[PDB]
Formats: sequence, structure tokens, C-alpha cells
Amino acid sequence: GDVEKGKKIFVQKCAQCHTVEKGGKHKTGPNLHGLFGRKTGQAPGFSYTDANKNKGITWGEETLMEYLENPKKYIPGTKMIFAGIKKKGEREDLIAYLKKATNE
Ligand code: HEC
Repeated sequence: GDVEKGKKIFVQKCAQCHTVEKGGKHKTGPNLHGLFGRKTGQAPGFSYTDANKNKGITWGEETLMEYLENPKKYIPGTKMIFAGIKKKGEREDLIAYLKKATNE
């Protein structure tokens, strides 16, 4: 994906509930720094639902592509409010941005 396009999607659709920078605060949702290669429910100090703590997948490009299409279908019982991104390319652009931003 295209990182600049991703950054725009992040600002518009995610930044209202999430930070990405190292040591960024938890907001409504967890700070996402270090997500890639991590199991569900491991942002330090955030209080997750049982649903997301116990989903038991590792985050990465493929699992984010599925989750972001429809979060509640992927993690029934999640408290994240987000319908989903239908378009494959927009999911790829957002994921490429996150892969950069959450590891910088
Ligand atoms: C925009 C498309 C995004 C992206 C990329 C993510 N979200 Fe959220 N998020 C919110 C809350 C309250 C949670 C906790 C859920 C729970 O405990 O049930 C989440 C969780 C996530 C994750 C999982 C993180 C993990 O460590 O397992 C991921 C990858 C994630 N989000 C990405 C809250 C919100 C919002 C509040 C209205 C909105 C909007 C979004 N999230 C949007 C996004």
C-alpha cells in the first residue's frame, strides 16, 4: 500500500480513538505502537474486553486485512466502534502506514 494514503485514512478513521507513536497515550482505544507481531490484547496498560484479550491471533498484515474489513465479525464482543473498510486497496494503504508508524 501507499503510506501517505494510509496516513490520511488513519487520521480520518482511527486517530479519534488511537495513537500510534511510541509512548502515546491510550485514548478510547489502545495505543497501537508495537502491534505488529503481537498477540491480541497486549498494549501495556490498556483494559481490553475479554473478547479481544482472548481472540488469540497474532497481528500482522493478513489478520489486520481481515479485522479491518469488519471488526465485530472478527472479534465478536469487541468494544471498538468501527463498521469496517470495504475496499481492499484502502485497507492495504492503511496497513502499510501502520506498519511504519507503529514501529518508528
Ligand atoms: C481505524 C480503521 C482503526 C484502526 C486501525 C483500529 N481501530 Fe480500534 N479500538 C478501539 C477500542 C475501544 C479498542 C479495544 C477493543 C476491545 O478491548 O474490545 C480497539 C482495538 C483495536 C485493535 C486491537 C488492538 C490489540 O492490542 O489487540 C486494533 C488493531 C485497532 N483497534 C485498530 C476503539 C476504536 C475507535 C473508537 C470509536 C475507532 C474509531 C477505532 N478504534 C478505529 C480503529
